Amino acid sequence: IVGGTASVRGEWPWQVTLHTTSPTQRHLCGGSIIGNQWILTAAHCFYGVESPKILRVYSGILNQAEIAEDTSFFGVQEIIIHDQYKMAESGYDIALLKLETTVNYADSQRPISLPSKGDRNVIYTDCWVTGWGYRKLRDKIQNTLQKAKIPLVTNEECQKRYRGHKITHKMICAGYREGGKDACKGDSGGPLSCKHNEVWHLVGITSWGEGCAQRERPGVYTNVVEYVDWILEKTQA
Ligand SMILES: *[C@](=O)([C]([C][C][C][N][C]([N])[N])[N]C(=O)[C]([N]C(=O)[C][C][C]([C])[C])[C]([C])[C])C1=N[C]=[C]S1
Repeated sequence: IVGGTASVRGEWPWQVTLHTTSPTQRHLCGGSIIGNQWILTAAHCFYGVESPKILRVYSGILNQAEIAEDTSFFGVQEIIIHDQYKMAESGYDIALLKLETTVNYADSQRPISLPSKGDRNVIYTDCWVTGWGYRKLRDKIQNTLQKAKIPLVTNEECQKRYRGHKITHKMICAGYREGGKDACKGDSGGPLSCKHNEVWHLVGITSWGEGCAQRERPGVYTNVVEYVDWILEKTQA
């Protein structure tokens, strides 16, 4: 997260850190708890990943330092990538991680509500992006989960900043005209939480962006409301 600040412990209970154990353990991507055995994240976060056996999901984490060899984690039973996903910039950057065990909810770890199809008219004005990603283009994974409030921008506005790409209605962008605040490397798979009517909704999933926090270069996210049917279908045993 560029231009953000340290999060308060338990402030973003749906946020999880996805680690890979190969060659040695490290933070791979962010993710969101949406069900007792389900993590919603980015599909492009599994590039090179031949098996779910090298994955570990940690919930209720604030500082990466809390993670050690003796720290409990959730195993991943299955990685579910959207069948139309090819690459982040082309859309469909969404994936589900079915955990080997169930998450026992508590104040430090609970699921975030998915947006409703009826809410596609809502004008979320209180949106936050979170993660342990870079605080600058050339950086490293942060110890403390960061947060940054960022305004949504119209898809038409976003397309203007990415005349090289196709910003579809299945994507949603957020950023400042002058930049300064944005998600960055390591935040991928992270949630783009927006508080509407006193309730947090998983509006987007951190996907891609040209550089990080550059002026006239909004962060691009998977537009979650467009995948509620997919999520339900893939979550229904
Ligand atoms: C993800 O953590 C990052 C998320 C960066 C989001 N950036 C932003 N909001 N400004 N994703 C990537 O790095 C992504 N590629 C790009 O963003 C480059 C896009 C330009 C247009 C070429 C992936 C597809 C590689 C991570 N994802 C993988 C490792 S960290």
